[PDB]
Amino acid sequence: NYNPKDFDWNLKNGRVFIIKSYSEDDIHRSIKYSIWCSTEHGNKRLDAAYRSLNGKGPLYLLFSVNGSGHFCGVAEMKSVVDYNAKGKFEVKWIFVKDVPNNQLRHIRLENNDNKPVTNSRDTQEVPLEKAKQVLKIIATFKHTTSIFDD
Amino acid sequence: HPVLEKLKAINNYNPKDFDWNLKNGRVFIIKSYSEDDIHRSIKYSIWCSTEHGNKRLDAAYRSLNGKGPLYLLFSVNGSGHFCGVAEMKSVVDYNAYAGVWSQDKWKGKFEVKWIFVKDVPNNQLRHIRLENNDNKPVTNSRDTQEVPLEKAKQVLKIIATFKHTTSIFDDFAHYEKRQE
RNA sequence: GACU
Repeated sequence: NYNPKDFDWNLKNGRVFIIKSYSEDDIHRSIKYSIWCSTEHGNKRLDAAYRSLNGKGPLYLLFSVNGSGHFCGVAEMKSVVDYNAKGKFEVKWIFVKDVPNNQLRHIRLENNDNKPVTNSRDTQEVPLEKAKQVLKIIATFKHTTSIFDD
Repeated sequence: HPVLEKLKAINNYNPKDFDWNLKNGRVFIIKSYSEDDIHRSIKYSIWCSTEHGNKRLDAAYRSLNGKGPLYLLFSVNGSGHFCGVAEMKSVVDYNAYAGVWSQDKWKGKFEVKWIFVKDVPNNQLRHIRLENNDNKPVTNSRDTQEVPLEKAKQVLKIIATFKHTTSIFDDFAHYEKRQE
């Protein structure tokens, strides 16, 4: 299933990034087929990050549709980028749940002009200690809506 | 990326030969809460600090004249590493607005030449603790905090040698479009 | 609101 209760994020030596999706379609498509597509530049940031980690740590992605006013899940990146068509990479969705920004607005990114983690753009990175705070709020939160509702 | 390949050519980044000069030079931590600003500074070879930091960097530079290099050790707040070393190359123009940084508030400008561009994790330098702070580790520094000669040698050495695995260039294309 |  999704939304595990016992989830050890294993963040110690990972990195964590914000994904800003252009459409709820892409979220529906990503979940069904365990891939994601970013812009040319953001894919490429993600490729170097992932490859840099070389499996010493996870690379998590926090999804929010543009204008949705909530976060809509977390997935781990599972492959280098594939440029055989567009660039694609595999993702394993771990949490599908609607987390409203009101619950996360108070966390500011001291790497991005102290803007709230909810005021990020695509592939904005979340510092390790703010990511622990974010992911824990996402993990334990009791959602009433979900992208599945659509 | 063609832009980065101009930069890379004119600038021998991460040189393996660095005679750090020093032994008459003076060294400061630079902190940024915008990595966009670190990408902007590498491109445009300029930096700007707070009004207080501008005055501190200006004063050290001017008391050196050219008898000693002023090196700047950059690191983004919350990033868990330093991201590169640059030399201060001019006095401070306190008037300029530049309009390059990710925030308008930054008044002023001075030239830098970026030398090393590499991510050095904090735990490679946590042991060097600055007596001129309150014996906090150099990783716990604020912006324009001076590093004494003898501890800057230790810090500069580890940055020169460290086999880095990431760099801000890994994100060149990402930060470049964030200028639009 | 250019500390960790």
